[PDB]
Amino acid sequence: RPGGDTIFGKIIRKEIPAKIIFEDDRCLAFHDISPQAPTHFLVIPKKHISQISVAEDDDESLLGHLMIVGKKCAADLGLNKGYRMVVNEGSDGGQSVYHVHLAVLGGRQMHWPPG
Amino acid sequence: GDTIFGKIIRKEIPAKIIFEDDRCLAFHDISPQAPTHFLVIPKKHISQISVAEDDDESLLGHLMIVGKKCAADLGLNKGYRMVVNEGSDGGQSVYHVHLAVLGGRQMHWPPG
Ligand SMILES: Nc1ncnc2c1ncn2[C@@H]1O[C@H](CO)[C@@H](O)[C@H]1O
Repeated sequence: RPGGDTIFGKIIRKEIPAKIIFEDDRCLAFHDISPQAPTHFLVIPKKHISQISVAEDDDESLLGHLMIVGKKCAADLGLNKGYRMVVNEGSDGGQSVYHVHLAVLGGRQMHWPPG
Repeated sequence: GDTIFGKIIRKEIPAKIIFEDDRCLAFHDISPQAPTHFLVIPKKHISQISVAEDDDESLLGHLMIVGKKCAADLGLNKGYRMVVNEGSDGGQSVYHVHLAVLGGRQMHWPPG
């Protein structure tokens, strides 16, 4: 509206506060309010895409940008020992907000399997 | 490159291939952690996501779109989880960038 009225769309439009790490014209990185690792943040597109399963072919650059921004933010946040990037899709993926997001978790040893 | 994923790309050792194009390969993981568990990897040898170049941005997105399409082809209509591991804390097992896609069961939180 632009960004939609999911909570993530509201965050994009500064209508709900968030702890922002990085912002550009395509995406926003901000900390997760329910962290599952010592560092846990999200990278979201400003364009509303509900879930990765409905992303268009022409969304490739944008999706890749989420990953590049995620890795840059992880470096800026000092995650020199590594981290895990996660995209949850739908019910089995554990998706809770239908605005696609890349989660980045680090600052501890991550285990296998990844859930 | 110089990892087992390079050997798989070069067809030197076998893998159950799901999809291929000029720039990536998708194949079932040898150690599956879900009823469906596959990888999408670039043919370009990027060792880890932390060293990916800005110019690789659309290639990385291509891995995700290919992962989405393969998931649908493999019947993952209830959802799935995509994972990229970086470094030792991330549990990265092979130093060749890979996007893992897992589904066919409920995935749990935290994701490791
Ligand atoms: N207002 C919010 N600010 C930051 N993260 C959020 C917010 N609401 C939900 N999340 C996080 O989004 C993730 C998936 O929707 C979860 O890890 C959850 O904690």
